[PDB]
Amino acid sequence: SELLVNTKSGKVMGTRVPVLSSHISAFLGIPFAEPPVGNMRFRRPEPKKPWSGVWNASTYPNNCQQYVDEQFPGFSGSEMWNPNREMSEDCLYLNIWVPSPRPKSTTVMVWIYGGGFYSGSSTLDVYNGKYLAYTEEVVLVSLSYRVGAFGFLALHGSQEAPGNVGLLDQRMALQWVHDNIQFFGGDPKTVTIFGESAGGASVGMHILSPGSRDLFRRAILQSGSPNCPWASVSVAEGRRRAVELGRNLNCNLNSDEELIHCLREKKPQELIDVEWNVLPFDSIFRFSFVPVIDGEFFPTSLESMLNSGNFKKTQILLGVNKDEGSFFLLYGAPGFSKDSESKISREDFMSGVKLSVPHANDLGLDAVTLQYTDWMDDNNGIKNRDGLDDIVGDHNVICPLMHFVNKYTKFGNGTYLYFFNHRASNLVWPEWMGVIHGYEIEFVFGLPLVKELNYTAEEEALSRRIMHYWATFAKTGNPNESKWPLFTTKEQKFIDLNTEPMKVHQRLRVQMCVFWNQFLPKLLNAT
Amino acid sequence: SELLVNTKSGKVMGTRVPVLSSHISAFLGIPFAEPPVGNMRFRRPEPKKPWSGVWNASTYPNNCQQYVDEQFPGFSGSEMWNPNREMSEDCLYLNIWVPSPRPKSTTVMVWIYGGGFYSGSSTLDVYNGKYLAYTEEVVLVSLSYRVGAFGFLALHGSQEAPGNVGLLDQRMALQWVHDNIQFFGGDPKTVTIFGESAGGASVGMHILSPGSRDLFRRAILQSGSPNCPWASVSVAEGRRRAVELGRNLNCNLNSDEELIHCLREKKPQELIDVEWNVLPFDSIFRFSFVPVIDGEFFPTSLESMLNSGNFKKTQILLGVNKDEGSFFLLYGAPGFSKDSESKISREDFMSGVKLSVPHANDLGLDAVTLQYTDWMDDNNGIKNRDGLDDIVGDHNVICPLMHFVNKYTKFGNGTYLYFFNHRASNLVWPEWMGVIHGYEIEFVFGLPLVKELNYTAEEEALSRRIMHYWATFAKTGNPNESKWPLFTTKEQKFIDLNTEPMKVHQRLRVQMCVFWNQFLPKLLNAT
Ligand SMILES: [Hg+2]
Ligand SMILES: [Hg+2]
Ligand SMILES: [Hg+2]
Ligand SMILES: [Hg+2]
Repeated sequence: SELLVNTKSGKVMGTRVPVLSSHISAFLGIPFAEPPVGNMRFRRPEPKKPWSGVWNASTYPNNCQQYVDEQFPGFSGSEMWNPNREMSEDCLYLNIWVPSPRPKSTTVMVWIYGGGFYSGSSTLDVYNGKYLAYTEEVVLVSLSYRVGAFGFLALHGSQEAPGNVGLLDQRMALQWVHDNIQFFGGDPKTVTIFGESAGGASVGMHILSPGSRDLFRRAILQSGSPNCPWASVSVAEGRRRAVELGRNLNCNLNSDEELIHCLREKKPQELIDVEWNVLPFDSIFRFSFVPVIDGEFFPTSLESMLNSGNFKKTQILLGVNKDEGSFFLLYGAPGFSKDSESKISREDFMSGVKLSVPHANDLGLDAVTLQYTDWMDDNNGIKNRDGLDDIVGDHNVICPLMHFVNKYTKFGNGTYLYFFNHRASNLVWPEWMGVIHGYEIEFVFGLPLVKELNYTAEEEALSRRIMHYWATFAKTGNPNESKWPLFTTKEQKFIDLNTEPMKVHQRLRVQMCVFWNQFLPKLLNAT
Repeated sequence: SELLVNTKSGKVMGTRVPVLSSHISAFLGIPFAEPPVGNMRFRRPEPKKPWSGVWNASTYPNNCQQYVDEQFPGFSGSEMWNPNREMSEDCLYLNIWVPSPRPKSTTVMVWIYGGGFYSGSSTLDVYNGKYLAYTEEVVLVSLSYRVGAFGFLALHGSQEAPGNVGLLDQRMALQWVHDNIQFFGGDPKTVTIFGESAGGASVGMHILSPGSRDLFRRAILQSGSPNCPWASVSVAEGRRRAVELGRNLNCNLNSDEELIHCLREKKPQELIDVEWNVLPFDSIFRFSFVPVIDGEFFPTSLESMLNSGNFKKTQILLGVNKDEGSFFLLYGAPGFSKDSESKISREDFMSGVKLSVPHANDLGLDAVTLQYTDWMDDNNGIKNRDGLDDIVGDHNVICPLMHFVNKYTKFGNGTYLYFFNHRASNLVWPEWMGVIHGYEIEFVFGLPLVKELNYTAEEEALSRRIMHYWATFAKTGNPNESKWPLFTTKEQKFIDLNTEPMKVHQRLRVQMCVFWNQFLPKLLNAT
């Protein structure tokens, strides 16, 4: 009955939320997995036992335990990303914004949030799909998943805490969407999973994982790709970090079971407090507990898969933002400050390069510095600042994405690549950070539409263009209904996603990414 | 008596050569060392036993045995550099163009010819100092020296054929100039030695060698510097090449003496025919018998010297030409042809890089390719062509020169650096080669002055500017009498040497040379 929907899991009483000039069905907080609390901490998610009686889906679910970000208290730019509901381990709940009148079967769009796998909320304001579902007649469901140790602690040997558990949560979220989205008016065979940062990497880790390939149709990866430095760790590394976290919380590391038992006893916060104490190297854009390459979720090294074309062949719309690294420097690189032009000195530029490329040996750092240094002005504060904004940007998000796009394109059924180079006129972050990683979302989610958030009309336009590109793609598999070029390994066309007339370019940051994806690693292996 | 001059070596009857609108004293072919013929082949030069009776110095001396260049028979561009007099081992003779009326004591300018140590004639047309001596009132003497095996065979152990012998010939030429130039009206304490290519490298190898530091005042190094890849070889390498040449001419290599005896029996040509068969690697801009780092002429590695400031501190005016490598590619790199735009294909670009950096391992070549490849047009024939014109240019002449200039400047009494970027309007070589290595000489030697060689008036101007820069520098030690900036490690100013208003630039090909002089070798050592 419009708001009340019956599903295989049970009847769910949604709510009618106002959107733009109208209203929309919104089913918030539908469980999709049994609360991963208790002795299930780290353990894979069990499906949600069918409930009875309408499940009140009118209020946003809790947010998984995650590292809040107090780096700029009350500062929107940072707070807008912090869990905005009571954190709880009992957070595995999905949200569904369904057009009104409820479609009979329309495109479904599942959103997987970002936050380098250590943070993330499906309830964030910029993730409110009410405008996307409405403006684009699409059924948008944003899932949630265990982030941090809680969902990614990878003591490989054990089953009590195998890795990628939080990656499984997404699969469970996707499975439920597959089985019940029809009851919401969603076409289960036209489910496009989109995500940014870690989400754009998770989405991609589903295109690879055999287990997930069937639970969705297409994929939109924003500022992310599974093959990212920060997005994965070997089973061993994850084990290491698992015992290290254990060490930090002072656990009996004599065995996976004793360790796990110990960890299962620590309050959520005990883990979140010391969870950064386990990175193996002083760095930037690196997170502790991140998807482990287990051989179960991921059959082999994402590169071996990407190489052998061992992945779901479909059409993917992926892209990156002009300034991917700015946010990570400003937070973990010296010399950058929210309130200053952050004109990084040379002595600090090299401190930047150390943090950006934590694996690089001296020669590595040397090669990186050689590529990013002006040499005809090797002291320019600005040049050094922007240089790092690229070392971190290219190295962490652009280059691995250009790899995945290229390796995937030689097998997938179409690739559409964009380059979002637009600093939201109403941004609150420093102008130097430029087009920040994670700031295209508010556009993808049609925020410019709401006048209260006051974006220039020109941006509302961009928003609608972006949302249509997304929606039209989720439906047809092509962003087009001028023409957004297909990405082909031969020509490598991609487009700028800004308020200016959508221009076409070729070979995103090619000179750099060749060094990043071809030379640097080759150097590092030799030296 | 004007033309007849008496010297410590003996009376020398010169000749009066016409120059421009006037005439000039010219003493051609004055011996400065005993003919290195007979059993003195390879042996150091003995000074010239004082003769008696006027030595007729009215006709150019013979040219040392050298590899003629038949690569373009009759083609000026190539022939202009081939020995233009009967080659003979008896070639150690200097030439002196003395102003008229003979000065009482004026600046002396000794010229050391180029030709990668395997070729060279002091009698070449573009080396005719009649215009320089005349226009600049300077006493210009161009010496000659044993080139190729004949002067550089370095069987270190032996004394019968120690290396740098031809480098000693230059010293003997310089010694005589020191002892007798006064009789010609030359100021022996104001002798500036200038040279190009190997000459510009020899000049520099005198600024280093303790034995020579006292025989001259200043140095002008054109497209050369002692620290060049091709300009020196370890005593061992020279030994190797010495036995290899020996092998090629089928000699008893059982001992330096038997080898040397054998080599001393081969006609000059036997050596010149197989002398290229000894390079250790298929390459470009590399010559067989070149100055060996003996520990006698060169106390230590030119780098250790350059580092420790172990060199003659004076003012040096040095520079490079825009397209240093063009000539070497066109001759030894595939895809280049005198008669075609030589739009090198990619498959050949990498063949170029192999030849240019013969020492580089795969990673080396990779790093080189990374720096010189467009990556946004990695197939452009032109871009690939010019790219090599730089790999060869920078790697072989610009970068080592930027090293020497920088390392020397931190101890010398003034450095003036130029960048000759001017394609002689009357050049006969392909336009693609651009400003060719060795084509600034005809300017330095005032050739544009003679209308018969027809250069645009604008170039005659440039010629006179260049010759004055040279002369004024030889006299005062400053090229200036707008201001040609001093080269300082802090700012690194240098000037363009073209027909356009002399502009000032800073840090010649810095991005590249940092890779060449700092990264590449560091990479190569690690890998
Ligand atoms: Hg990624
Ligand atoms: Hg639309
Ligand atoms: Hg040189
Ligand atoms: Hg002059």
